[PDB]
Amino acid sequence: GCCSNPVCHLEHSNLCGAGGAAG
Repeated sequence: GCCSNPVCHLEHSNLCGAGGAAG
């Protein structure tokens, strides 16, 4: 989803982490 995107992943760093919502 959004987490798979570097920009979103950076912002949602604590939200997605390194496993949660792998897309």
